[PDB]
Amino acid sequence: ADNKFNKEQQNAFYEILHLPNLNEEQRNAFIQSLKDDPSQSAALLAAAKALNDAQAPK
Repeated sequence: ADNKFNKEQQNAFYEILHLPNLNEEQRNAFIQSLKDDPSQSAALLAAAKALNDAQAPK
């Protein structure tokens, strides 16, 4: 990763990609949005994590 995702961007990408409670649609949407804009990777990460926690099976 270097041309699209530098470091934290790629990390956020993987984190979202590997969120256990994040369903296909959500994850793919966040991943697509991050693929489109790696700059707001942190925003998308927090959003996706919030979603992942929101859908945390309890």
